[PDB]
Amino acid sequence: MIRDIIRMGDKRLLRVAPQVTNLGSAELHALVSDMFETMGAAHGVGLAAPQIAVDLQLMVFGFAVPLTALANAQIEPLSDEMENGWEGCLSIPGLRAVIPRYRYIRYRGFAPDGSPIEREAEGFHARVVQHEYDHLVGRLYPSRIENFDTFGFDDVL
Ligand SMILES: O=C(NO)N[C@@H](Cc1ccccc1)C(=O)O
Repeated sequence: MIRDIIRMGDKRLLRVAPQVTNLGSAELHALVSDMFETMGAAHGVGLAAPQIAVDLQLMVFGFAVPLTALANAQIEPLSDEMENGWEGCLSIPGLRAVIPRYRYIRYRGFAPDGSPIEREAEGFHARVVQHEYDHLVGRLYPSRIENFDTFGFDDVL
């Protein structure tokens, strides 16, 4: 079931999401399935649950980046090195900006079946995760733009 992605301006993208407590359940497996499908129909590499108006610590992502579904995520930077790179947002369609993120992270959480997940990530993999994590804490990419020359429409830049 493809879901409606909500757009910037909606208060539901501004909340801080509660934890998932139904790992292994059929309801959650259904929601994850929906999320991968919705992510695919919109052509994303990442999608957080608040983007489809579900208030939960849950994200999907993957392109190389492993196709992953991740609940109750925590992220730890592994150095102070930041890197710049392009981002967009299915909730801000048409736009893109350059955004500084940590080059090296570790993330931890659970697969939908209850299995623990813990990985080190770098570059693009690491960026997609930082970006979706931001959704879980009510934060969007414009608030991290440093150089506003880079903010523009995809077809123009
Ligand atoms: O809406 C989302 N993520 O929340 N979508 C982004 C994910 C992303 C993150 C960082 C760099 C590029 C892309 C997208 O256009 O696929």
